[PDB]
Amino acid sequence: KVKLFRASEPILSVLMWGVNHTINELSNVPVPVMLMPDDFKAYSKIKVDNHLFNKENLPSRFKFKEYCPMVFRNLRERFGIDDQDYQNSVTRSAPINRFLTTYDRRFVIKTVSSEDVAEMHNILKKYHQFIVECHGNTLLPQFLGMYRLTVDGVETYMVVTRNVFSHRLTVHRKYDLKAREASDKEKAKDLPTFKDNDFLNEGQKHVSKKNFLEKLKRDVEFLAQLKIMDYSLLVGIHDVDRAEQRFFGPGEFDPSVDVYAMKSHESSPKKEVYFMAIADILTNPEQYSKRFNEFMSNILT
Amino acid sequence: KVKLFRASEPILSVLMWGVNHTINELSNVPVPVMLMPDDFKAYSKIKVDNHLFNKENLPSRFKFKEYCPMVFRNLRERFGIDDQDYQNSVTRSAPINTRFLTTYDRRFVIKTVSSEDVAEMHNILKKYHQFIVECHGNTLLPQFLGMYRLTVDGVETYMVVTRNVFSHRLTVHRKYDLKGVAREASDKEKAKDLPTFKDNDFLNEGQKLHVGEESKKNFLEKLKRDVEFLAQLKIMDYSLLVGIHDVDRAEQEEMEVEERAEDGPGEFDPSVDVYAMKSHESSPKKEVYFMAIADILTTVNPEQYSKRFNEFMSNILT
Ligand SMILES: Nc1ncnc2c1ncn2[C@@H]1O[C@H](COP(=O)(O)O)[C@@H](O)[C@H]1O
Ligand SMILES: Nc1ncnc2c1ncn2[C@@H]1O[C@H](COP(=O)(O)O)[C@@H](O)[C@H]1O
Ligand SMILES: Nc1ncnc2c1ncn2[C@@H]1O[C@H](COP(=O)(O)O)[C@@H](O)[C@H]1O
Ligand SMILES: Nc1ncnc2c1ncn2[C@@H]1O[C@H](COP(=O)(O)O)[C@@H](O)[C@H]1O
Repeated sequence: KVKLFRASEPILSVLMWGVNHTINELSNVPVPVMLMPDDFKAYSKIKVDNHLFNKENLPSRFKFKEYCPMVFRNLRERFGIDDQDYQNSVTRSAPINRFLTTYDRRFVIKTVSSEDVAEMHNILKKYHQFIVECHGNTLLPQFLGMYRLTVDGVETYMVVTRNVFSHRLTVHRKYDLKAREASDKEKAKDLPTFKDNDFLNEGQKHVSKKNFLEKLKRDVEFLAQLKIMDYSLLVGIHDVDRAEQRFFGPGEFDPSVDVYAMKSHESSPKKEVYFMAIADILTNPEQYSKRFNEFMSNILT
Repeated sequence: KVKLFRASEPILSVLMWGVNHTINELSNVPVPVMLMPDDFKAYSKIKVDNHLFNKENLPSRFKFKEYCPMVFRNLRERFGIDDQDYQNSVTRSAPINTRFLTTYDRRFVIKTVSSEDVAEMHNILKKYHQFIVECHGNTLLPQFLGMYRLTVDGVETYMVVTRNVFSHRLTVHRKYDLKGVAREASDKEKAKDLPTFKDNDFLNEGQKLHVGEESKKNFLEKLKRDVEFLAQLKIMDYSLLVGIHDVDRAEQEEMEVEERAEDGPGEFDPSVDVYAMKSHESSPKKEVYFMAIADILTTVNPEQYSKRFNEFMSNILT
């Protein structure tokens, strides 16, 4: 129960130290009756300078900045994520291999750019109000936190989302969906990221579609009102039988944790679990929406 | 469980914030087999800028420095203080009293000190530690628990935290400060409810502390080690702080206190009230005393001061 912050790179240690520090600080901050406009222009900044102290895993000097901590904490709640669990997932052991997941595979940690953080600030109020209005049920990425790490004078920005894939069920094939297809090198990768054409070709498909579609619609409409585009539908495929070849039954999962998961219908060829959510809304659009919205509807049932 | 760090002076809020913050970080830092020489030049430093966030009680901007945290954690241990207890006394509720504070539960004293004071702590720290080791924590000396530097509105403030020389429960009805010439309470001092009396008062009122022979010896043996140690460090002009608790007077005071509301006695855990001594079963009055050396930090010398200081107290007791 002693949290060393041991990690491969020091920046990951700082991240671990950071999430720990801020989540603890928040536990002393009252949950407010509503977010306020300043909450969206707020930050926490902490600077550490430790001389001859506690430098076994942490750098002696580093900065850690959390953007809009009241907003992201509310988002956490609206996504049904407990702060202490969020903290544990980041903090209990180093994140694993810019794109990481927490060791328990529940949360993804993505390095991003100055402008991305700008774009997020740009959409945050609306994104929030929408998560409110849609009562949390949505295929959009779920933003759990956003941070700036300063290590060795270098700034690094990170965004934490909920993993689209199960944290336990092994994924057997990945499709990026918006003309485009998979490259040789990639087609020669342990887990290849296929694209639209490799899908219609593979005749790949089997369900929920009614509620997935009415959900996905509202989303893309939202992304249009924000004049965003060029984003994909990440689709995951877990082949139950394959995985099979004191128990953890095949195709078994906690829908409250693997939030994007749907089991295959009865009349489905091979028993599968699907993972689907919208990814990368951060960086004709009004048409991208209607186009995207239908290319997807043709991959269900 | 929510701690708001509510306190009159933002400085106090920050003190609470800092003791809290540092104690938790220490909890994630393994306990070493021994202290290393660097631990005595070590420090932590944290600077906070909280923009439009979390400002009910804390300033948006402040700095907290803890000197030699490894050494002070270990000192706490040697003194039988648990870090959670310590943390809780500082943070559960604001310190009471700026220059001279007690934690809300009266376990710990927090005093503002000068930069010189802080420098003198470093000078003497390696030796003071060693001494605390070889006397097993058994000492009339001030028991140092933490040293800190707070920055609020660009203004730096140094603080040293000690264990209270007095009981955290038992009332003091009379205190003294003793050195060993021409010392006594001013006419202004006496005007206070709890006047701080001095050497010629203690003598001119013919006071004696009746602790009995077994205690008197155990006490003078401590004093002897402590004051010599203080000699070798060339340290001078420290006082013996003397508090007196009148058991019967207190029991009546308690009674009166309940009667107001409506409309054991002389007992102390020697592991908490560490300087306290029961009066001999043959004293004229039922009393508890508290005696400790105070002001180690800041015409003869140290060797003489130790000898003199020593022989005075020796007489104070029976
Ligand atoms: N395992 C994952 N869980 C959640 N999101 C992911 C995952 N892998 C990739 N993404 C998102 O998908 C985008 C990249 O997908 P791709 O480059 O098509 O593999 C990035 O914005 C990621 O945030
Ligand atoms: N490691 C140290 N050793 C000796 N003196 C120190 C040390 N650190 C600080 N001091 C003294 O403490 C006072 C205030 O220190 P600070 O404000 O931390 O720089 C100054 O008189 C310093 O010289
Ligand atoms: N209860 C106490 N515990 C520890 N030190 C004290 C206590 N009361 C006073 N002092 C210190 O003893 C010296 C004389 O304090 P005073 O009672 O104001 O004369 C000063 O160094 C005070 O900071
Ligand atoms: N048992 C007692 N011992 C000593 N003084 C008392 C006692 N009871 C009352 N007194 C004092 O007599 C006065 C009247 O007390 P009270 O009975 O509370 O009005 C007060 O000064 C009390 O302090």
